[PDB]
Amino acid sequence: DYKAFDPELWNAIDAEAERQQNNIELIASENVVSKAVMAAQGTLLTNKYAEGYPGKRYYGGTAVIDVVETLAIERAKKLFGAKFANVQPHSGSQANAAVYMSLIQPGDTVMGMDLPVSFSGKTYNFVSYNVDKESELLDYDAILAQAKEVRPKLIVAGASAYSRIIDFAKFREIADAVGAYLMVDMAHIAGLVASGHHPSPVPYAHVTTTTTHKTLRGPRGGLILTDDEDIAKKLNSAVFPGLQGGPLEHVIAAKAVALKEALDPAFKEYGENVIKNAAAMADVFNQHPDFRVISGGTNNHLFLVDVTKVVENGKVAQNVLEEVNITLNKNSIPYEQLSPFKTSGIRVGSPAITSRGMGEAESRQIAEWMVEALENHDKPEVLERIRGDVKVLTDAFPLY
Amino acid sequence: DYKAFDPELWNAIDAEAERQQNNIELIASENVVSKAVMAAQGTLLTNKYAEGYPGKRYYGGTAVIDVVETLAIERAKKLFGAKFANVQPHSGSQANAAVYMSLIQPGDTVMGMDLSAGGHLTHGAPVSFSGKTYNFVSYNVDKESELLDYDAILAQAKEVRPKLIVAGASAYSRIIDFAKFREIADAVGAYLMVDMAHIAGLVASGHHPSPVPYAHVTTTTTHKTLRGPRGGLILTDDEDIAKKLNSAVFPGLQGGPLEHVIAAKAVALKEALDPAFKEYGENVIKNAAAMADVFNQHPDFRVISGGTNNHLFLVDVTKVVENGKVAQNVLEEVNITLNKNSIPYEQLSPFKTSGIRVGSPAITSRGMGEAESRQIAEWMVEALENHDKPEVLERIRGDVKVLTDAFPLY
Ligand SMILES: C[As](C)(=O)[O-]
Ligand SMILES: C[As](C)(=O)[O-]
Ligand code: NA
Repeated sequence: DYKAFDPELWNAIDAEAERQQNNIELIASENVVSKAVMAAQGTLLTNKYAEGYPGKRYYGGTAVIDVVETLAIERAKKLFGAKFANVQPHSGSQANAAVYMSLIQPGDTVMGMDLPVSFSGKTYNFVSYNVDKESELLDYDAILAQAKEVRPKLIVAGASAYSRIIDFAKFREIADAVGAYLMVDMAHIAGLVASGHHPSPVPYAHVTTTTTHKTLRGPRGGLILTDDEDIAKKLNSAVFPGLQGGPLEHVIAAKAVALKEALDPAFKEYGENVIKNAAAMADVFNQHPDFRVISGGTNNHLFLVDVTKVVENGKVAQNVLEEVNITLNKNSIPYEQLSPFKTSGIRVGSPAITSRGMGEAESRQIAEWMVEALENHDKPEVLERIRGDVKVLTDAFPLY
Repeated sequence: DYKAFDPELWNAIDAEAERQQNNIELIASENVVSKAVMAAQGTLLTNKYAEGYPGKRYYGGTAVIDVVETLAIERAKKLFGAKFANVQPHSGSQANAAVYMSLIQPGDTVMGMDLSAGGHLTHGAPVSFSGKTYNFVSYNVDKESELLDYDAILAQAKEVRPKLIVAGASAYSRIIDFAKFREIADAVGAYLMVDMAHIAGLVASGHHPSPVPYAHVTTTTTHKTLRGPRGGLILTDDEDIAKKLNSAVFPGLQGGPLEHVIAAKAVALKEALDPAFKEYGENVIKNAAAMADVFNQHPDFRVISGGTNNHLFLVDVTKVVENGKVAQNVLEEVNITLNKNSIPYEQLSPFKTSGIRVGSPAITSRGMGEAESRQIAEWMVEALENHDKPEVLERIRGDVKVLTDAFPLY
């Protein structure tokens, strides 16, 4: 009965389990992990610190830990079709940083989308590309022309708010045309890569990185993939001892569990439902005349909506929707005119509601509420009614 | 019944539980966390991503997370007597990075306790646009006493002119005088940082003088002697420094924090505020000193500095086996894990070393007392004396099993 020793803490945990149950989570980077992933991170593997890699540990006592890590490695390789995997990065940003350390020098130019900078932002010269102004799509010819001016040593593809399929073969063609490495950060789409709904970057990127959380639905953490053995060896040294000490083996256990879950046929259905639910919500905004969806829609788990014909800015929209138990985030839109603190947009995502079992009917309802709530932002008695309706829905879809 | 879905992973967890049961853990940085700490880490807090600090988050949905994180902050402040605490650093190396970014500039000179007197091993040093990190200049212990000589450290600091002096060690066995370190830093115009990661649990238990009133910034891991989850913590009494630290940690180094791990930090911090934690710290101190005594008395082994006042010590094994690496492999044959380790003025190559490092926290957390600790060190002596005799190693291994069986891990 450990909970009796510390009630303030353990009651706050029940309060969060309750809050999550009454919230509609549309933050596009969020998800809902399995009990098995949680339990894996809650094991006594946290007691064992195991510097180095399997079969090449500094300290002894690591034969079992080597089995666990090898499982995560093999499942990652299998799931994403790569020859080399490193499951030790503590986060997606550590994973990226290792790639920078292994391929380019301090001071080199890196081009990336809509700026994957994190703590590396002062070590390298990051230069941003985004989308064409009219189509709001990637324009590979403009990106090539930009890369010919800037001459990056490394190009990064991947973004946290682009709704459309990325053509990784074209990124690699661009990279090869100016002699740059390609890295892809698939953090946001990794689960859709794993489900088959997004084309894989693995055959085209020199190195691919990802978080294990987000669409892949695992624990917080990183992963790096490559087909090139000389690069693998640099990556492994950059992660340890370059950036990190010993790995979090209990989190690696949880990566294993999540990777197995993503190898299951059922994960393909989840990814289909993610695609469908996002599409359904985007359709509600597309139909309405006072909301515009960026690029006109989505082929992935998210979209951006320009809300400025109905409320002043994306920050206001986020606050209003919090009133009705719906969380999401404000988000700059392409060629954003407003202030980075205000923005003209919101970003809406489907993975978390999909993981609690909601389908297209529910998704469409949720977006009706959003429209309604936003249209009546100044009418607290309306907000309260939507809130009541939201509660009926959350009650019908238990979180665990 | 999730384990039925993945027996290969879940059978491996069971095997590691049993392996820990059968092992005597003497790695000085290891410990055994409570069931509550593990459970906390294994909560649904992992689903909530909350950039910013409590009451100042970017996204909504963060009211309960704020309570959890404020609990950790308040407990850390209360346990360590600090005016400001940041519990978001994902690791001890990050907490250290934040400190460097907040107080000094790339290329500045930093004096720190060398990698063998008993010093750390800097992972993730932040890198400038021109490729500079910091000019690390190390100080040592005195060659004859193997103690810190504060006059020689002052004299060095006057020649070298560091901007930052770092104190704290992964292998020094004696009490550090943090007031003197502060005095030396003030004398040459440097900041003092203390990385208390190894001794934090002893700081918390009253058994090691606190650095907190003397360091401009104190860092630690939440694991090791403090016996919590993997992660970091930064303490300061200066509000202007606190503000820089907080920005360096987020968005400078990290995104959003690991709120489930922060929950586990709150758990551990409360365990450590408990009066029983002071008994744990006493036992830690006693168990280490009992092991060191076996080595002191034996004529073919020498304890660095002649003994210990904390959780660990080093032994020169070179009269008995060729190097610390051999010693480490030999002991593994008997179900005892420790690490090789350089000793002050080490003559052997860093991959061999003259020494082993032994620690008491993990045996203490299993309930072992002085008699057990003494028995363990006699076994090590014997194992090492008979390194080339597998029948003797086998027999010691069988006696280790009787002990481990009598002191269940969980
Ligand atoms: C800034 As994010 C982790 O919500 O894409
Ligand atoms: C570098 As260590 C965590 O074994 O003292
Ligand atoms: Na529309």
